[PDB]
Amino acid sequence: VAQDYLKVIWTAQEWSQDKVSTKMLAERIGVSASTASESIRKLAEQGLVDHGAVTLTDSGRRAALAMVRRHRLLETFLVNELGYRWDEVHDEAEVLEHAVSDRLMARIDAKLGFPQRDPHGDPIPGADGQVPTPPARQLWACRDGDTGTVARISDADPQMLRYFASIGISLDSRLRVLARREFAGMISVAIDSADGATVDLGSPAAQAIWVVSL
Amino acid sequence: VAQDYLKVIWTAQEWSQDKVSTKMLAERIGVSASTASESIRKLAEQGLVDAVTLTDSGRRAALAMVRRHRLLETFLVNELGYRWDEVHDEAEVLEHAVSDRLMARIDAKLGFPQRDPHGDPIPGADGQVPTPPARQLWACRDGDTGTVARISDADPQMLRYFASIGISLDSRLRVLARREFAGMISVAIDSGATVDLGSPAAQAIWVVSL
Ligand SMILES: [Mn+2]
Ligand SMILES: [Mn+2]
Ligand SMILES: [Mn+2]
Ligand SMILES: [Mn+2]
Ligand SMILES: [Mn+2]
Ligand SMILES: [Mn+2]
Repeated sequence: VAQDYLKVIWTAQEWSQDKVSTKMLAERIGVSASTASESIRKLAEQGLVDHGAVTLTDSGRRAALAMVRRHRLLETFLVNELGYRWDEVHDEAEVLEHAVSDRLMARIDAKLGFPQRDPHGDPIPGADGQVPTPPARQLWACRDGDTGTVARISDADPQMLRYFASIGISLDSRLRVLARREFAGMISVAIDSADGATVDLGSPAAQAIWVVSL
Repeated sequence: VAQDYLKVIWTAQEWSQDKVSTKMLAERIGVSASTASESIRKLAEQGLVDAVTLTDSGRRAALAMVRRHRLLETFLVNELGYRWDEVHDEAEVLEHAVSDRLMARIDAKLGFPQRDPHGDPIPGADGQVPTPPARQLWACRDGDTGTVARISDADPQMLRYFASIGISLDSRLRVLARREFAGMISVAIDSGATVDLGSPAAQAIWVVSL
């Protein structure tokens, strides 16, 4: 699916500045690298990408921003109107993104009150194409003593979203790092809650929580 | 394609007994008579269909596609401000990229509806079709009564027209000629105005006596 590639390339560049090899595309889009190379070759001919490493052109940016907007407004609509949880929305909107007309997103956007962020805090690009990215970094990238408000949680693993909800790490929850033990991949944080509990996040969980220091 | 096929065979035999030929699928869906048979063969190679006529496992798959389409048509009008003449072509597209979990929550949010915005019966999850006992208005005689049950959606021009005069599901109609020479029938609507409908218009209005 050609549209999946532009959205994936853009989401990879959203919180990192590395490279998106054709092998990175294949394993996350979900198809063999044999066809991903044959795929990514096509979009470069259409003037959408360029590639070694792959990048977005200007026609690919406005096209990927469109795909991201539909995906993320659909996730939001499934939670706020249809009763999904935040771990059930990504697989649904991953399929619904290629069958929706601009008219439907307009009424979805209008009924949702024009939301700017996901159930995961993922920024929803505007129709004009601005993108409201919050100024955040991963919890694992922080150091001892730092505080912050959870602003965005990755949805690559629905189990991890389930784990976060069970202990009390939601969007807008305030954390402080107590003991970051780089060896061996453990970080202790204090959730600012009513009874004020304390949890021990492993290295992968902390690399999924983006936080805003304020 | 291939779910659009099965859906069309069932919807064709829903209000008539005229049967389906490989070409008539090509004029409804949109393809050549050549490819039309090749798309039919793989539904027949699966045991979903054997003058098309579907089998038990084929009726079940078509009833699920019909249910998805009409639940979408209802969700669009009731939740997202669509008019009944805008939903078909859009719901014609969503029906292939929707999960059964999403349909169930749409179904539950709509209150478990039996009819869609056009009065078309919405099949149950197990294939329990709630067919209403209706006949074409053009088949009535002056002067029977009857509530409108189903209105055809093959043309959004007709639905847009019906809504303009005041014709919509549940409205009671009374026939007062009944003028074939004139190619139209006059009806009283109570809910008291007088409206004249041509033969093609009254042919897209199924009604339930008294
Ligand atoms: Mn997502
Ligand atoms: Mn997708
Ligand atoms: Mn998201
Ligand atoms: Mn329809
Ligand atoms: Mn269809
Ligand atoms: Mn309908």
